[PDB]
Amino acid sequence: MKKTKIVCTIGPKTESEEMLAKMLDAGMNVMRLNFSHGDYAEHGQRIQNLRNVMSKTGKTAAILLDTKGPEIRTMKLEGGNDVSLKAGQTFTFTTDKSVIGNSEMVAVTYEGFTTDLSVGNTVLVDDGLIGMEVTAIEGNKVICKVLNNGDLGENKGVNLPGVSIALPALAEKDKQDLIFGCEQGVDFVAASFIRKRSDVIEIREHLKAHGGENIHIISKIENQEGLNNFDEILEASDGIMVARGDLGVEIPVEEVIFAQKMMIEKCIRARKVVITATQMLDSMIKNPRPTRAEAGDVANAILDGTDAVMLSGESAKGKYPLEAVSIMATICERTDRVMNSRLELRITEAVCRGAVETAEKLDAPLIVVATQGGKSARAVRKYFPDATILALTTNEKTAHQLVLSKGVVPQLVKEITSTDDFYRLGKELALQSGLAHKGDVVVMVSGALVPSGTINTASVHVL
Amino acid sequence: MKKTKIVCTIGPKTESEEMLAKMLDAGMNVMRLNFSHGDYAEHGQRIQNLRNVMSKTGKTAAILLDTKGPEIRTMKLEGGNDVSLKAGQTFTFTTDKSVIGNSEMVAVTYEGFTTDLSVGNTVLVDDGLIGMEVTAIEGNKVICKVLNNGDLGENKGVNLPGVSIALPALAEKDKQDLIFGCEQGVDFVAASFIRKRSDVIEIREHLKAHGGENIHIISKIENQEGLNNFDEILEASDGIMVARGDLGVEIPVEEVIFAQKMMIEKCIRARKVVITATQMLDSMIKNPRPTRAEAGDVANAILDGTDAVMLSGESAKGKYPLEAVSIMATICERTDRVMNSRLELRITEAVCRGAVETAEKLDAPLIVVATQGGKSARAVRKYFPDATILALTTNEKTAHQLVLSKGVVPQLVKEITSTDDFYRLGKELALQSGLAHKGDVVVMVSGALVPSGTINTASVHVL
Amino acid sequence: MKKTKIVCTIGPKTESEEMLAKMLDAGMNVMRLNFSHGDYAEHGQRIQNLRNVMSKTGKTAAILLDTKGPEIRTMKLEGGNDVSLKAGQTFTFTTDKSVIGNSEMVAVTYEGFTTDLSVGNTVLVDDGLIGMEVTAIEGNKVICKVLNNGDLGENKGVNLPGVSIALPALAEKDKQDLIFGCEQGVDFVAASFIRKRSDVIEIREHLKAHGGENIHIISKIENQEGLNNFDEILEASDGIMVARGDLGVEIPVEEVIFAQKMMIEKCIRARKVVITATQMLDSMIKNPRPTRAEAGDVANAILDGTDAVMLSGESAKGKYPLEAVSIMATICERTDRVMNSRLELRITEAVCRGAVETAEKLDAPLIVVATQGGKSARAVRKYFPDATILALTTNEKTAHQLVLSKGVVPQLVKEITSTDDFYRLGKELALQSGLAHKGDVVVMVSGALVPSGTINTASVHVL
Amino acid sequence: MKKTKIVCTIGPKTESEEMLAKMLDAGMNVMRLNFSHGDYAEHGQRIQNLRNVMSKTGKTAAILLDTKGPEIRTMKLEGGNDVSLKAGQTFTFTTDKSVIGNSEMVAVTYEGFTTDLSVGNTVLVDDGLIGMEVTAIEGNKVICKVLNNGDLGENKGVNLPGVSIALPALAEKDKQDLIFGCEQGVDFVAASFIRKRSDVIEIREHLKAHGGENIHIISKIENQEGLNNFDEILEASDGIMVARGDLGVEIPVEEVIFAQKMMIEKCIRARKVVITATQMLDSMIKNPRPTRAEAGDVANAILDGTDAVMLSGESAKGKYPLEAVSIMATICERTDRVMNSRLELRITEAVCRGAVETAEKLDAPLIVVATQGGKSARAVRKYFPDATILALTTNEKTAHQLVLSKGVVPQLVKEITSTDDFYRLGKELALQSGLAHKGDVVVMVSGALVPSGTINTASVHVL
Repeated sequence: MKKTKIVCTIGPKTESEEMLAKMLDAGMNVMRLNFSHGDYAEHGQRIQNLRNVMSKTGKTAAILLDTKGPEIRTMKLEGGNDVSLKAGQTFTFTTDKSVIGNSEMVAVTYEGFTTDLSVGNTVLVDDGLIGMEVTAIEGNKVICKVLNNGDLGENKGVNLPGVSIALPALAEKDKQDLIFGCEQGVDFVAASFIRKRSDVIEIREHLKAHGGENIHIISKIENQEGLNNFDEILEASDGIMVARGDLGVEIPVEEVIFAQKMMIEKCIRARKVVITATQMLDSMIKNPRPTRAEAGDVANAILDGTDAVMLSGESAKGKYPLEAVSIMATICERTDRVMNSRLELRITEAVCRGAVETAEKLDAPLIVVATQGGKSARAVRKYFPDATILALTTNEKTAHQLVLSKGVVPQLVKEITSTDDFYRLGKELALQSGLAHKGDVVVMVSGALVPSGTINTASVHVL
Repeated sequence: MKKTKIVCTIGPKTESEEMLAKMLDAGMNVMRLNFSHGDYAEHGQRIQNLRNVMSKTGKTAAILLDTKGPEIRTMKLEGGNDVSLKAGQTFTFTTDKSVIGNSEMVAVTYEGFTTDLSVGNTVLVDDGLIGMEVTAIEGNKVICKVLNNGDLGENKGVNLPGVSIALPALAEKDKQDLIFGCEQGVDFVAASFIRKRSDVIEIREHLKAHGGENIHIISKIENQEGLNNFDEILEASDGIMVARGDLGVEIPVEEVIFAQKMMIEKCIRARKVVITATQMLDSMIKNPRPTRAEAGDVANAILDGTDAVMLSGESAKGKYPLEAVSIMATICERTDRVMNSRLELRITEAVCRGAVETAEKLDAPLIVVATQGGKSARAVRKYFPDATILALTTNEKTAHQLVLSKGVVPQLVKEITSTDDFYRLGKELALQSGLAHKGDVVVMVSGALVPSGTINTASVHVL
Repeated sequence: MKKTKIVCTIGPKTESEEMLAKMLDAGMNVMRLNFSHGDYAEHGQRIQNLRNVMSKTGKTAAILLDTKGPEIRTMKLEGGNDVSLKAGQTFTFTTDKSVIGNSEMVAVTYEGFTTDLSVGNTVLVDDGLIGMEVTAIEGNKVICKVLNNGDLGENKGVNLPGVSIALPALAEKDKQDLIFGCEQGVDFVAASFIRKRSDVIEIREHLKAHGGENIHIISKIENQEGLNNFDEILEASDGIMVARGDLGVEIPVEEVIFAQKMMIEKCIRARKVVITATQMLDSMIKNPRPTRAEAGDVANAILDGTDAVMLSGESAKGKYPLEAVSIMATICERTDRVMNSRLELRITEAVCRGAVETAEKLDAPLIVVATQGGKSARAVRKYFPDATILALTTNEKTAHQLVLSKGVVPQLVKEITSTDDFYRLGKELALQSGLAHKGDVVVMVSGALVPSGTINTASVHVL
Repeated sequence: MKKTKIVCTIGPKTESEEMLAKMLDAGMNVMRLNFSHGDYAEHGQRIQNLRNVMSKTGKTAAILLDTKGPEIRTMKLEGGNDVSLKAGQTFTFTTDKSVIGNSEMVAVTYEGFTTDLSVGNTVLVDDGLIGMEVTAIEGNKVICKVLNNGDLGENKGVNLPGVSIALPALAEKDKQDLIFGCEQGVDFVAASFIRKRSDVIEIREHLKAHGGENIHIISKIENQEGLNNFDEILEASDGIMVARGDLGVEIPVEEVIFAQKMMIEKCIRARKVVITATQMLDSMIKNPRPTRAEAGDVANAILDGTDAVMLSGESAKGKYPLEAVSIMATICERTDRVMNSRLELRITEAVCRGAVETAEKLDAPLIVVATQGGKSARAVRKYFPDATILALTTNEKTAHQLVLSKGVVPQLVKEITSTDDFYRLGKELALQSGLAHKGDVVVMVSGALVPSGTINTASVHVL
């Protein structure tokens, strides 16, 4: 079966226990809650429904909370009517939130709009529909030249390519949503619009103050500043979400593919999970089959080395959610099938790399790893083993979180008290899992006489 | 500058000499004539305009004739009105060309429709818009069950996934178009819907009977039968066009990416040019910028190893042809920039592989190759050299055809009569080309005391 | 310190406890008792003296009993006077032991002399001093033509190059000497003139009949038949002694070097100990320093990969025994210093090869191995690790025997009852041994949940 | 056939044309004239006889003149009688040449004996037979303590281990012998006791002053100072002779093997010929077969990579000269047979390394090299090609000198005027040589459009 993991955004058409059970059957591994919409009762019910399905079926899934994040948006227009902007005309943005807009001026929600912009910068409105060039800044106004014809509606997103925007790391709504995440015991938080290390630290401190210190932070990289600061963002985060659609509006289009490839590569080296998201199978919101191009896009992200792929509207509100998951899983299995190990100085990396190499040389279908916080399992996954990884842990949070790592099957166990006990138990559970059978070789990895989080032992057993 | 070559379909908005000159400036290397449309005067004028621009500017380009090919199409409907087909209804195709269609039956243009199909086969209509399952075949009728709702218009294409269709290799119109190609001295013919070796042989014999034995045949692989017979098709052809859009309708969608990757890989090994085509930058027919996904699709085809990428409607009839070529070239240069050589038993391969390796070890910016029919230049290109390839030939047809090979700069010369003369002339032309300068190392490859088409000499010179 | 081990033949000048202690100080690892001479009281006293020194100093050494073996020798001559044989003359050997020899005929000790020889065979007398060609065999006579001038003395050795000699595997005296060796608890038996597998088996069955089932048999390869049957001899033996001087008389002289190299390499591959012996430092029987040629010969044997080197007359009866051992150790250390690991499918070899590689990648000075019969320690030594091997065993005989393996330090312990206990103890003993210090990395190898003799675990610890 | 070349010292028993022809038949490649003995008429006659044999048989050989060199020797003793010196006694050397020696004092031939020695230095007499330690130096006396018992004869050699001796590079007799060598057109001069760069330069300037600028200088490395200065000596020389016997007296005995190995490896890297000499087959001066130890020593020198091996007394004055040469050739062929190429930034090394690799990948039995001074042929030999090297040259001296390089067959030709002419001629000569046959692949190496001594072309041809 596939190794790549599937994140599904859950919404009205997929929130019932019946639908969720069918989603898991088709290959869903992680439920994404998009807090751009819905209230707390709605999201809490979805969590309840999934956990009901999990306990009834004994299947394991993880829950990811995806924040709305801070934004720059235009505001209202006279009579609520769209206005037609003409290439070459003058157009003005104002930070005065009380102003109602027309064909010459509109208000924006961000007070720092005048401060952060410079003459010559580009202002993009409505997912890049309309481009403008700043010609002057005076008082609370940014005067611009419209670069292309377009119709401006109300409440449209604004992008400032290449600008360092002094928006807070968290909207006030985001802060309450994170408390809800701690209350609900979510496994991951995907933090929107991460631009710098200090953004991640604030989210870390906020989660810690509400008992969520074990919740993993997935930073969403969406603009050039986040790209420039990627190394420090990754270091402070537990993982990364590559938001291709936002990057497509924020950086030169020919760069987006290499931003994805390099971010995936760096996450792999850092033993941190990476999700490829947005613009995956969007056409399946309306159609029962994806496009050739969409299928290729998904497969190339897997070949790039992503841990997981994500469905958005096509699983949350679209008309063919089950078809989308199913064809996603089919693409995953077809692509995982043809990938090879990557066997390219620390004790943990020496032992994990050697264990994968030993497994391949002995045709081992399974690597068994003892792990407390999941690091051990991710250190083996780094080398793209042909073998499946059976991760044994006493930590429920770790067991849920490892559901997102490529090719990892987590298993919650009663604590193992010695290295020999780990070999005895792992052999039994290897057989019980159906992932290996009598006579198969399995490689077992653990830490002996060391603090948690260090791997220093590799062991080969016949079942 | 980029190494990947760009094929541009030329049409009304790009056929003037002024536009063509701007197309070349932006990165166009090969003009495609799509004989699905236009008459002979129209295509002949485009050839004349390009050759005018070539002689005036001294720039080199190639001309590719892309055949319409044989087809299966539905026919007319009552009153010319679309009809609404309902999932589950019975629907019948008839080979009786005299029948006017309605919501229950329509005629098809192919007499063998009844012969080639079987109960259980899938019939796709209008680029897969409507799917049907054959339930019975009687006389001149194929009775089907409609699988999904759809509106059937007139004269729509029909696809039969996984069926071996006994259509001729060439439509009658194709045969006359090939004579026109010989009359005009085109450099390539892209042959539509190639399914088996004998299809290529017929085209070869037809071209030979009209003085076109030196025209290279690019076989378009569009369905499962062509995939199954790919090895023999490639062997008989001079190159391959990967028609992704057609494959998307003809084979399981998760397979299309690997059909592309494997066909490119095999062409590379066979020293035969490969073009990746269709569904590249289609959105630019209407928009001045492509989508993030389109840009990624193009770049991944380059990383796969394609020689060339192709523009269709976006350069022929679209509103932003120059923008499309320019961003295509930008993607090409950005992607070529980060690719590495591939240095993985015949004398020619031993010498060409060694020459590339020597060039890389000595930081040679240029490999100079003496070639008669172009094979030598393509044998060096096989290893993806960092260095540019300067191909010297007395053969005008070869000089034009090498314009399509990745990273090859062709140069027509007066015949060289000895190996030492080749070193003297190549050094001078190396400097004149501006591709290398005084003090640079260049590696020079040629055949000494051997029949044309064998490479057995490698030589290193300082300019 | 050196890794190559030194076998010293002990005699009158080196048998006292005082001399033995200084021999160990200078680098002696194994005492060889040459049972060609000395009676049981003398050899028993030497064994007692070594064990006294071992108990007093806490040093570990092994005891090797070297059998005389079967021989063919000429007999006596008239008046005990030498005779001069002439090239081309007729000379006859007779199996009649009652015959007194002269310049025309002499007796030999072996009844099968007539049976095993053929017309055309070469008969060599006195370490090849005199060659003869069989011209006829009649009754108890072998008639020969003398091939070269020489002086024949009494009681000279006879060699039959390329002939299969049907001598018994054991002389009658050898059988009693082996029983004495079992009584005394020797660690190795070196069996002279091993020609075939059955010779090794016969010695094994004799030892088993007198409680010597754990004594390792080192087969001495001395002639062409042993070379021809080497693979089966090695398989049946525990180790090999390369007797270069004897081979130099039995096979073409240009082949001896490659016979030594081939045999050493095969022993390494089989994880079986090999000794290089004879014509090592013979000149030091009379001189206090060896020859340039001798020193080079020894060093090249070490570079070939021998486990051990052996002193014969120069440590047993010569005038400079301590100088011989000391310069030998100097050669060993000087040559071992510049040798590298050899890292090249069984579980044991996969784990042991990986453990050596891990040790080298982490600059581990020490590999700790748990072993019962020594196989595990010898499996690590196979890869010529930079690190010293500390072999922990509960088996006293194994501890002695491992003294002969290159780069192994054995240590007798109280049995370890678990894998974690093995790591705790090995770390302590690593520090106690002085072979590693606080902060050093050590790699520990053992078998977990497997029968003795299987290695399936590798573990990395910081001291 | 062997690739390693054989230098034979010619003397009374091997000087006739008849013997020389049989010496060449048996494997001799180079004649060494040891000018320690013989007068000019004798050496001139030997040169004449070899050239007669060469012209009659068409075989190619080289002539090497080996200088006596400077020495320190003791002088005469009272009554010409040996004296016995006692360990611990006082013994004095005096530079007063008029003094007649006895058991307490003897004269030496070198005035600088007092200057170059220091209190604590070791004085060795008679190939290290007797060691003495300087205790004081006063006037023309070196007072020593005898370190070991020994018998002092007259006119014995003196060695000063680790001392820089200020002897002139050339004895007065050496200067005349070198002029004679220039007059006679010898191909090599072997310069004895080279200690430093300036010694090589002095010999060079003498040869240049008498028309010997093309004679190659082989520096004999014989003591520690030469070892210390080896890199600069090699740089200044054309080749090296490793004098193992002399080094065995001057440096620690365990170091001699690695001094030989290091020096051979460095010569290979520098593309300069190396000879292994002294203590090769000395026992064959009296015996018709060598010792096991001698044969092994020679073979290990070949495996180390020496170009040539040298016979001294055993071919010049011994009783079995032809047997010595023959068994030497047998050892050479037996050892060369099992050696492999060594394929490891200049243009010459890139092209030559690639040519060897191409030859091996294509099973080419022959590499043809165009060379003026021999550098090109020696640059190919550096990689130990399986193929034989056919070196085409117009230079008679180069043709002779290349006889000493491993695996090179030189061939004198009429000048080639182009690269294509070189391929035509080399193919013909490849076939004429019997080293390759119809259908074989040959690789041809030369310089095109470059000054002599640059190699920049590699070419592959089928015969």
